[PDB]
Amino acid sequence: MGFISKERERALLKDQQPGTFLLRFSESSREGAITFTWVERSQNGGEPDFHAVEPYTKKELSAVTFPDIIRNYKVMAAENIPENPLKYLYPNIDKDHAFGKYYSRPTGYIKTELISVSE
Amino acid sequence: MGFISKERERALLKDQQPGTFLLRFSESSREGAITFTWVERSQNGGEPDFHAVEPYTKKELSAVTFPDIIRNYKVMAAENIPENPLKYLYPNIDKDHAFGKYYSRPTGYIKTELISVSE
Repeated sequence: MGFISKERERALLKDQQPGTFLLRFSESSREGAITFTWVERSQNGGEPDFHAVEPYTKKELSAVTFPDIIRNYKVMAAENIPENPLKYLYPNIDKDHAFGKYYSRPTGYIKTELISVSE
Repeated sequence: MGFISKERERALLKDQQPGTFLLRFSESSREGAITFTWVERSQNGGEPDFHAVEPYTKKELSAVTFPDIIRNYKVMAAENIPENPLKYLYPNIDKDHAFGKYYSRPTGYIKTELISVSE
């Protein structure tokens, strides 16, 4: 969607599964930086404070593609299994369908790949 | 340690805590690419198959610094807390000492990092 105001975004995420997420451009870049936004359940019986991510410039994207960021988003803790709070894109589309086709790929060194993680 | 043969490496890692690691430069790139090597306990009452990682070249290091790879190395699973097999550098030196001093740093956007991860 790229361009949308951080007002009519919230008011378009009072949709669905605590786990829908926009694609936005950031307005506060000078390098032009893409981002996403997603939504939870807060227990108060309503909308979340919602959630967005520090926007991904070329720097990061040089080193790993946008899709692949998403696939493997975490969020973490000290000693808790890590979440993946990304299920459905805009209306209802399973992550691993929209961006399926863009994923890269799927005595002996051990295989690493990069990963963006919060907290 | 840079330069060493993958013979007198193993035979100098029958030192210590299942959790020591050198630094090595890789012999098998042309691009020049550093790597690390570390050791476990296999339960058989001896040395591990040991472990070393796919070599980290410029590309990767462009994006996030080598030290910072170290700090936050993972290894993961489906639904298991993620480990940190790097504790002691060569003879006995706590990770968070050797490479302390190079670490970078320690409605409202949420802070992301990059991180290197296996499995």
